Amino acid sequence: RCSHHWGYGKHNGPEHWHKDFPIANGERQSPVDIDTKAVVQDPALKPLALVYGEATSRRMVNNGHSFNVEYDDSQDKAVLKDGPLTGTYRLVQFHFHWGSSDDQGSEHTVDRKKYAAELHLVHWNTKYGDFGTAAQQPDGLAVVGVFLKVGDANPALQKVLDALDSIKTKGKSTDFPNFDPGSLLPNVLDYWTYPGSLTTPPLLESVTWIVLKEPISVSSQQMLKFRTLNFNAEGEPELLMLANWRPAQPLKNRCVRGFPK
Ligand SMILES: [Zn+2]
Repeated sequence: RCSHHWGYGKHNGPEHWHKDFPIANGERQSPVDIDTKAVVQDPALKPLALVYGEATSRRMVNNGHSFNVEYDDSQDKAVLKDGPLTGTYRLVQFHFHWGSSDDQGSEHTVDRKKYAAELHLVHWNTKYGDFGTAAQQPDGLAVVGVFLKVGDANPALQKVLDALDSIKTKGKSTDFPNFDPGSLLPNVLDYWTYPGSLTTPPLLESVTWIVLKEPISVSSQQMLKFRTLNFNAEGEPELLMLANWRPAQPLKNRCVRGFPK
């Protein structure tokens, strides 16, 4: 399996995380609020390389604090190059973070504005040989973050939202083959990038954040689904996974870059 203690409740909420996970007050935490007014540009930035071509989806798994679509990362099937990055990151999995209401639920916020859910595409630098290892380096992981705003039903975000029923509780897994990750990527790829961390315990500060300025859409009828999901596991006391996002943290002495500007 894989247990789970922390969470998004009154006692286990992101508010207390700092306890078992001290770094939650680290000098590079995520998410953060991108203050467009202060965004900066770095001539050394390039356009996002999203080589999701050969990508091959495996299964979808409810890890008890979200649901995941896992890809085969033993080869460069699909990677992420250039952008603010240097090296090659292998996409290992993607997930989302919704809220208890359409009006909030995103970890990153642009000018304090929040969206329903926020998609997270997780890649790990190959120079470290494996996800685990890479996950402990200042530049081991890189996450491409796409927003989700209430609008029209998403054909793409449905093949996903479908299978959720077959993995409603913690631990369940569905064979979700032949799904294309790019299909959840907008068509415009301007992005914001800063040095952050994972937005969940262990909260390791080894993530490069590429947050795409252009949000993709989702029909409110779809957001209701994300909530159908269960926090507990087949047999525990049914607990709905309504909220599961970390509020924005201090940027500290960091600076969010922008591309093109
Ligand atoms: Zn995440």
